Amino acid sequence: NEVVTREYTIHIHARIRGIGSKKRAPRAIDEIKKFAKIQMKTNDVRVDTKLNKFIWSKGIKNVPYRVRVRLSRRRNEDEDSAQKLYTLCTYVPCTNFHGLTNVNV
RNA sequence: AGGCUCGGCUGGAGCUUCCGUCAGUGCAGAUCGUAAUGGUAGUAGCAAAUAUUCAAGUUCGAUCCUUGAAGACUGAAGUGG
Repeated sequence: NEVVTREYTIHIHARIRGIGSKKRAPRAIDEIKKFAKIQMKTNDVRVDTKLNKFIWSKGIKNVPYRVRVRLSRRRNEDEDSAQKLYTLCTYVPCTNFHGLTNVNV
């Protein structure tokens, strides 16, 4: 119940509406982290470098409108950490977003 | 009245009455000299030169140090040698 994996679609276009040109990709990263916090209920969120690469794939201002991510809540191997769980976000290549919904994995 | 005496506390080595006489002898000011300190005030402000992000390392501690990946800039009359 605590170690789980789900596939989500994030409407980055809606999330970063109105953000300045030189902050759109850095803001999209933060919005992905916020989405992971809200949906997976973990304060510790890590973004995979390939997801970062995709978000930055078209420069700093022309962020992709949608992204298909896989949020995986897992146990924090470090027993010294304040919290026992953390969520890792990974990039799921996707070309057609029509009809896709939140999916358990 | 100028000022003075005593009490209490601090301090640790000098001070004092009266008689003459002497003076570098009394401060609120001089945009006074010098030293220190306020309100202003946690205020004005820290806005030129396009721009940073992700993961990790080290550390008590990382936006800023180091490694890798990405994205940009100088653009050879350069932000190079």
